[PDB]
Amino acid sequence: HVKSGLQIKKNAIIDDYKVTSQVLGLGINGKVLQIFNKRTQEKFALKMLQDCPKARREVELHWRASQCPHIVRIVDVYENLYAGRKCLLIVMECLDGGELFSRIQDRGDQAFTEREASEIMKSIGEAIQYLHSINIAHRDVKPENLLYTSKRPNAILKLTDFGFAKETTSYVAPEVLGPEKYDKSCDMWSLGVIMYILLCGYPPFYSNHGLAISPGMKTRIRMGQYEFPNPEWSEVSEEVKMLIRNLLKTEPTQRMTITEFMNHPWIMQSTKVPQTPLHTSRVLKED
Amino acid sequence: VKSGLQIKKNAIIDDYKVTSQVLGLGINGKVLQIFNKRTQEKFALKMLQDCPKARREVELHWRASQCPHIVRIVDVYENLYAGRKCLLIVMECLDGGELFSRIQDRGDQAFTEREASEIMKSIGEAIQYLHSINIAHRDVKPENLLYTSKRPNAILKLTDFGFAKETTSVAPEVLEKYDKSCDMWSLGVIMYILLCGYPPFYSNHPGMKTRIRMGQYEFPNPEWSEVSEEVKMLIRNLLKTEPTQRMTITEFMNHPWIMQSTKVPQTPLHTSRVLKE
Amino acid sequence: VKSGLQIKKNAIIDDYKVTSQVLGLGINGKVLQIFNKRTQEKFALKMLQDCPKARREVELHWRASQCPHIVRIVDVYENLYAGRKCLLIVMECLDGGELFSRIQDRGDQAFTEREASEIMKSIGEAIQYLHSINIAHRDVKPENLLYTSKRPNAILKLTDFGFAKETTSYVAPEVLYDKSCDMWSLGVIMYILLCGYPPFYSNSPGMKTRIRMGQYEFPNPEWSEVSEEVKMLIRNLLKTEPTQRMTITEFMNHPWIMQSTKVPQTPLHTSRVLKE
Amino acid sequence: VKSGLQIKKNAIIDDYKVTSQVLGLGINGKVLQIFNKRTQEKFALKMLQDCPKARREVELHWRASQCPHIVRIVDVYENLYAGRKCLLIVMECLDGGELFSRIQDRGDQAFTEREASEIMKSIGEAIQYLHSINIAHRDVKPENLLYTSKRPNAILKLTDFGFAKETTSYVAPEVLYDKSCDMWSLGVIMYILLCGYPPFYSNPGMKTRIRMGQYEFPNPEWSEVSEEVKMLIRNLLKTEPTQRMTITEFMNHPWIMQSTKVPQTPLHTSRVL
Ligand SMILES: CCOc1ccc(Nc2c(C)c(N[C@H]3CCCNC3)nc3ccnn23)cc1
Ligand SMILES: CCOc1ccc(Nc2c(C)c(N[C@H]3CCCNC3)nc3ccnn23)cc1
Ligand SMILES: CCOc1ccc(Nc2c(C)c(N[C@H]3CCCNC3)nc3ccnn23)cc1
Ligand SMILES: CCOc1ccc(Nc2c(C)c(N[C@H]3CCCNC3)nc3ccnn23)cc1
Ligand SMILES: CCOc1ccc(Nc2c(C)c(N[C@H]3CCCNC3)nc3ccnn23)cc1
Ligand SMILES: CCOc1ccc(Nc2c(C)c(N[C@H]3CCCNC3)nc3ccnn23)cc1
Ligand SMILES: CCOc1ccc(Nc2c(C)c(N[C@H]3CCCNC3)nc3ccnn23)cc1
Ligand SMILES: CCOc1ccc(Nc2c(C)c(N[C@H]3CCCNC3)nc3ccnn23)cc1
Repeated sequence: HVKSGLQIKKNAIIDDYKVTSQVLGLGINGKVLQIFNKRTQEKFALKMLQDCPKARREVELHWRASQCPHIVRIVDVYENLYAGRKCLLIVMECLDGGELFSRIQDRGDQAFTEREASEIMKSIGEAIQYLHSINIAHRDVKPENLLYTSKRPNAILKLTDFGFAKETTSYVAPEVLGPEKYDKSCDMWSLGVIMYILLCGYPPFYSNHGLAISPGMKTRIRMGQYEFPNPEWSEVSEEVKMLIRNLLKTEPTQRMTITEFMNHPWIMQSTKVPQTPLHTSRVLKED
Repeated sequence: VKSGLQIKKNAIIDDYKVTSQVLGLGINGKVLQIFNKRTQEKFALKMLQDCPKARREVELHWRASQCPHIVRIVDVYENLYAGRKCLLIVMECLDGGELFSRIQDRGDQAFTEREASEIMKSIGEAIQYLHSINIAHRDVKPENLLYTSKRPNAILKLTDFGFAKETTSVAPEVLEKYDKSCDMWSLGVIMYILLCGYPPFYSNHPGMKTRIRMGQYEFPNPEWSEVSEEVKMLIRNLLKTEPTQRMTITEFMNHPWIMQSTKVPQTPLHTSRVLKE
Repeated sequence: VKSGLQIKKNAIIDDYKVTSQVLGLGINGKVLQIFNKRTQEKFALKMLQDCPKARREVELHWRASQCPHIVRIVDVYENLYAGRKCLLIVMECLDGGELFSRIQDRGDQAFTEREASEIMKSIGEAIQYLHSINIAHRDVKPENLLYTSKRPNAILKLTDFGFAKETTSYVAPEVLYDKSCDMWSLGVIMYILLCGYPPFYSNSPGMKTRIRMGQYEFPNPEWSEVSEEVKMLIRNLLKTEPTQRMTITEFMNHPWIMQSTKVPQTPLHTSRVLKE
Repeated sequence: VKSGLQIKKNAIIDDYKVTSQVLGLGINGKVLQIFNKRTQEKFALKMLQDCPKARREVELHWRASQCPHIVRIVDVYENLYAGRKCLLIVMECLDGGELFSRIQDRGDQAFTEREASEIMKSIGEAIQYLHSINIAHRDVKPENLLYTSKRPNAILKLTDFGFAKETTSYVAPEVLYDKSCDMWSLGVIMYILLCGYPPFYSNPGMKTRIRMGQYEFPNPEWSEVSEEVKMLIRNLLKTEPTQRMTITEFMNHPWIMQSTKVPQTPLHTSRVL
């Protein structure tokens, strides 16, 4: 019930971890680097920010969310001096099994099934449900930020990267309590996009000639123009399509909420959803 | 066309046997029974210190008064009391007690699903009038729904306009924001309670505040088991988290469960047991 | 890729036989007929005193003209008139009358729900083009829906961009209301189409009430044989909460607008009523 | 030189037996007793939602804590609770009850004037420390004066710093209203001590009688109570804030400074109370 708060360490991180001058330099350059504990040889990941207001917010919000085990665990935070400047060094449990879609795509010809889609969506949404229950919107939930702990077949999938996260707030109706300004609802848009990609292998909005954002692509996003083409959507439920339809709603306030998402039959009873085979792994493997 | 509000300036005791000590509780913010001098018939008195809010309250409540589902104001006095200018509102006396406490005093016949609907239809009548003239009540809770008398044929009325606001300042949007919609939230909560006997959100011992914010609530068994998905869906539309997703009072009033109370089954509810106990 | 608006600055009478009387008329917001001099072919003229709002309209109308369900601008002129700079707009001449004028020059042949559907899809096509290039018309009423001619294959076009606005400054749309009232308008027009009078109407502070409140029914006789699928669709377009309203994409993908040849040919009181 | 405040970050439950039945209660204002895990010794717990207001309280209170007439802060935790961030303040447990709570239980006529003086000296010493480090408590009311133990000479202590403000950022002092609030309150309290009811009350015009500063020293109650005291009270209760004496002037007031020399006449306080 009561959760310990963030103690940012001030000692040098190289005390506790074999950090090189090499990786450390890729770190400020945004790279996320694998480093090793020196007591144990256990491996971890290091993300490096320059101590600034935004960086502080990231660490604080991520620290809160770390309680939930579908979110990547922060082991320690350092505030050290590097290149004269002061910066935050975040050490996480190392997620080593790769990005969500990489796993799926490199696995043939073991089909991905709709049921694996549902299980995967059930656990992302659990993470989002936790974040919204404490008034954080992640606001950057994309495939690049969902990684598997290990290649182990039972690896668990975790949400990463909180540099866009925001506190959603500083007979009584809910709005009466806090601002309604809607960052929580784009986490919901994002679930929609991931769910969509999981069932077919490609996103609902895309570029043809590819692959940067198209002006065509932006219009289609803004219009809300997408379809459920054959061959890849033909065995998928109408119930699943309707669910994607509610999440990809253009009007944010028309969008389903995480509580409604989690109570949806398809999410709530993954283990009952058919193991209908999908084109996801082929489409994905085909790049 | 209805009459404007005329605040009477002469001392209220010119006209009502008002104790000086009723006046003393009156100031604390108590509604008090008082009597006419000619008629010797009983009325209700609440007292406000004259200020912009009180002026707003009398003003909005007065306009609302045309609706008979709203407690009637007999007249309004502006008197000096304890040195200050302050507002004295005389109302019809609502002698029936509050919505629930009535419902829990019971045992003869069964409080049925149909009684719930008829009740929700009349609170809805009140709300629909308010909103149609661009006032939002904003404090529609049970303690503000009183029965006229103790007769079975008592008529339920809405009270306390201390939080009311004008929502006003072709597509309907070209001709307000979020005030009207919490009246509908409230209708949701009240309707929920009318059907089972407890509220949809509650403290079991910040959880409750979270559950409201997330919109986590059940339709638990046993007591919700006889209620249809139609009624469930209507409550779901009202308890919507995002205000703009909520039903408007016009849609509510045109919902078949409300519009056709007649046609709704007199199936027994657990409301009265739960409430008593 | 299509060309930009090149506003001509030469005297318009160099090109069209425009009389001083029509210029005077056209100054008063009347739309007038003129003729090319090379060709003697027929056109429509409307005159705005040049000002930033007049400039907005021309700029937006030009953009939308790309789409053939929008009246075509053929030339824009900036000339002096009464010593004031002003804009003269030459459009394709729409000669088939207003949408509802044609329907009520019918009886007593049927006007069916299916034809209703098709007309609606037609207007919808205009609105879809606008929105997708971020323009809201904001004046979609019946008298801005004129037909090209009275030939059987005349097309219905949207006119009058005097209230038009740019709606504009794994990523949500709200990142990359005007449009939503266009859609309230589709509902009004659709509602009228299916029965022959408006959903809200004069009876005026009382009518502003009925609008704000959403107060309208689907009375009989006239709505009795009309399909529930339609009534639901109107119910969404006419929603009081704008964000609750359906979008133009969602409108064009609706089975009633999409698959017309499975909306029944059920006859409507529309022409009979429009007449009376 | 005393140590600064070292807000701990580990679960408060690593150290104390904070049954989750207390959190949700303590989180809305209740002060709950808890126990140190290793010593089982009991303590009190106050929980604030972590904000600048809250952080101000802990800091000012930590500073006041060196004065043994302020309740002592044992330590302060910062923890996530229900995903919100909040400060957990662990104090020495004051288990003797509210100052007046005890005086009630006195036997009619037992509580003396000499006692009242000794108490006011005692409350007085707290105010004096606060003001001398530029803190004004601003909520010195009876329910914030609690007794340590129940022992006969258990020491009385000022609690609750939720309203405390720093009264600041040949020379004249002014060249360097909040403290004067504290001195009014010593006045009301001193008054209650001597008769058993306040100078302002109802049987409201009570907001006029304060503004007008109209109160009496009614008999039978006030009849044998000295005049130098009545006069002390009349300064403190001055309507005009600048007219009130300071805490230094109060600590040097003979009735305060030399309680020894003040006679033990009985008051109707207990009975009345
Ligand atoms: C030799 C490869 O070195 C590795 C090995 C494993 C990781 N793990 C990982 C990586 C690659 C990482 N990459 C983030 C980069 C930014 C987008 N989201 C993914 N973030 C996290 C957070 C916790 N671990 N983790 C990173 C680098
Ligand atoms: C039937 C539609 O087929 C298409 C046609 C084109 C694309 N384009 C494309 C594809 C195939 C795509 N695939 C990503 C899916 C998620 C993993 N990374 C690859 N991502 C993007 C981003 C912008 N476009 N784009 C995708 C699917
Ligand atoms: C013994 C007579 O005491 C009475 C008798 C009847 C009433 N009636 C009543 C009462 C008790 C009353 N109470 C409000 C108090 C504040 C909460 N909402 C209800 N408001 C109104 C408005 C019109 N009447 N009425 C009040 C007191
Ligand atoms: C049996 C369902 O579980 C619960 C759980 C908690 C409660 N709580 C409770 C109950 C029973 C309750 N009941 C009142 C509802 C309004 C009319 N008078 C009774 N009001 C409130 C407000 C906050 N909680 N709370 C009641 C039932
Ligand atoms: C005798 C010729 O008179 C005509 C003949 C045809 C037209 N055509 C027409 C007319 C009558 C016209 N009238 C607008 C007037 C303002 C309301 N919206 C319709 N607007 C347009 C735009 C393109 N053509 N067109 C106008 C006048
Ligand atoms: C069954 C209700 O019948 C009525 C009664 C009155 C009206 N009023 C009216 C009617 C009948 C009406 N009829 C047509 C005028 C020509 C364009 N389409 C609508 N237009 C307007 C515009 C403003 N009001 N109004 C409409 C329908
Ligand atoms: C639940 C156990 O019962 C106790 C036993 C002792 C306490 N002690 C106490 C209590 C009751 C307490 N109560 C505050 C409540 C708010 C008014 N000021 C006094 N404040 C303090 C500060 C230091 N201790 N202490 C509180 C509760
Ligand atoms: C000789 C006058 O005797 C009275 C008569 C009435 C009062 N009223 C009253 C009394 C007796 C009073 N007594 C409390 C004093 C503080 C300790 N708890 C008891 N407190 C308050 C607060 C507001 N009024 N009020 C006090 C004294």
